[PDB]
Amino acid sequence: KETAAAKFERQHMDSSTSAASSSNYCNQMMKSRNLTKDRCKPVNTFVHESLADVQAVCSQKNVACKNGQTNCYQSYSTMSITDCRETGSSKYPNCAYKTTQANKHIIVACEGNPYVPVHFDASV
Ligand SMILES: Nc1ncnc2c1ncn2[C@@H]1O[C@H](COP(=O)(O)OP(=O)(O)O)[C@@H](OP(=O)(O)O)[C@H]1O
Repeated sequence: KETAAAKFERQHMDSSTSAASSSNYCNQMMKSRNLTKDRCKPVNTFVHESLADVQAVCSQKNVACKNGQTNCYQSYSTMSITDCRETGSSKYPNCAYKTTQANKHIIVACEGNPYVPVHFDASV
């Protein structure tokens, strides 16, 4: 069964490209990472940094999670990310997304031993 750490990598890690490669990046990625299987996941963020760099965020700035839990951490440095947001014309199973590249600080929730990212909370 897929662990939460493995799910995070599948849903949010894309180290192959250092930025949103094209206007069609999200359309391709949301589908290939199985994020449009059950429904069109409305929003999702991909991180273009090494896995090591992202895991290290778990020992960075401790901040409150959107859900009230306190196991969230904010990256000290900005990181290259791509936000994928479902366009109004998108209709399951024909999910469609707008691809947006940015350099922001990421906030992830971490759990376990080793302490690793399991959820993407926000970017600021
Ligand atoms: N503080 C937190 N806020 C939100 N979710 C958290 C938090 N800490 C851990 N999680 C877990 O982070 C996981 C997030 O998985 P999702 O598939 O919902 O992806 P996403 O939130 O990264 O988009 C959930 O665990 P699961 O593997 O059992 O589904 C969720 O329970």
